[PDB]
Amino acid sequence: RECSYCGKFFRSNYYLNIHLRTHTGEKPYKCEFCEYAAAQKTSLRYHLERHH
Amino acid sequence: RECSYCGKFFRSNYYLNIHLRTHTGEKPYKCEFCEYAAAQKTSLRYHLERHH
DNA sequence: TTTGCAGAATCGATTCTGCA
DNA sequence: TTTGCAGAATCGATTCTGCA
Ligand SMILES: [Zn+2]
Ligand SMILES: [Zn+2]
Ligand SMILES: [Zn+2]
Ligand SMILES: [Zn+2]
Repeated sequence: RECSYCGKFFRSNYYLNIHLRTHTGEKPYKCEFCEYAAAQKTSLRYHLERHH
Repeated sequence: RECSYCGKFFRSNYYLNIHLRTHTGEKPYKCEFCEYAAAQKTSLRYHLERHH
């Protein structure tokens, strides 16, 4: 439950898994319209709303 | 007192002059450290504080 | 009728939390 | 003990406002 990079602590493994993407670079949420990509749903949800 | 581009209205000519930079591209406030540049003082003040 | 500073509000975009 | 959604809080960076 600890980001081995930034040292912050996170309520679950699930989320840690996710939180790591932002160090690792993994961005699995792909935009159906442009090549913008996202490590977390909320961000794609935002991008979709604001640009599409 | 009206931005001829976005149509917003601005309390003075002074500021309009400034506000236009962000359409025109003029960025006259130069960073003494990197090539980052700014149309408004506050922004350079921020950049300076946070990155230098 | 104009110049200015120093901070507020806002914006785009992200990560974290409440609740389920 | 784990998955998830939908929104909060935060972040970096900018433009606008209060006050002088
Ligand atoms: Zn981390
Ligand atoms: Zn897109
Ligand atoms: Zn304008
Ligand atoms: Zn700089």
